[PDB]
Amino acid sequence: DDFNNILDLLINESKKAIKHNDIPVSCCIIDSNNNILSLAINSRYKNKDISQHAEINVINDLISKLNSFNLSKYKLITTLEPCMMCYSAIKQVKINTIYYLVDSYKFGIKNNYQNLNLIQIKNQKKQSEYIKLLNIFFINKRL
Amino acid sequence: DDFNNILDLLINESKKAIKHNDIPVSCCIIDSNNNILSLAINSRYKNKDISQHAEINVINDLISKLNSFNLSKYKLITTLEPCMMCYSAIKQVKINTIYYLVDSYKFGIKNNYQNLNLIQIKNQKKQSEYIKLLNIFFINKRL
Ligand SMILES: [Zn+2]
Ligand SMILES: [Zn+2]
Repeated sequence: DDFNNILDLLINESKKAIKHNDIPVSCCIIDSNNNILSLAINSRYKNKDISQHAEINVINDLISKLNSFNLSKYKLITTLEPCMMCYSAIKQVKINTIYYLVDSYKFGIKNNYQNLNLIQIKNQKKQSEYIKLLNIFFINKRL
Repeated sequence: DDFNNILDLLINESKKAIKHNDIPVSCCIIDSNNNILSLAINSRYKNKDISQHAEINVINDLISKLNSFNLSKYKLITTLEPCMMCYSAIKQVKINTIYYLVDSYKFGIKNNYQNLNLIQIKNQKKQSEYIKLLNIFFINKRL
């Protein structure tokens, strides 16, 4: 069901990061009516910037659009559960909800954490496609 | 005693952030022989970038200098105890030691946290000067 079109776009965009050896992650920020306002992909290693995960990129995008650091009436949708750096960045701009498709433990160590709802997206098919994408990425990099 | 000259430089540099309404924070990264390799100040609101705290700025500086994300044989010296976003960024580049002059609770909420030593700098005089700086900043902004 949920976010089928949005997840289609995010999954398709996350592939663009594989060129530059970045983990394929993409995310967007939506308003109360599920309109996408900002879209971003992971570009840390592409631009040699420790901060340029997809989450911080989309946050900075909406900040530039609104000329405001208060993003409290928007929500974030990401393909992969954010890291603690990006999690803290999300809480500092006052976004109260993170929808994620794949949790942080399927490919790594679980994150340890009130003011922020962390919701798993129910869409086994999109989740399966994206997990396939990540598996291919990691095994092709171990090469 | 400790880091008297380095703290003099950091405190003097942190003043440059007050122009652009940024919290006066400055930091550097040193090697095993206490040579400064990278120096940075806080510029979040100056450049509308949620990530541009002084810690992430100095990390990105050293990354550009070394063309490497492995900073495990360097340590970080900051005037103010880092936030959790910057803390996670520091741990992700594998810096194992953070020297801080003023802890996070004197002006805010205490941070809640192994692989990372968090050391308070013993220098009551520099600490007093910097605390004075921060007090003047915050009260002048409440205006
Ligand atoms: Zn992240
Ligand atoms: Zn910070």
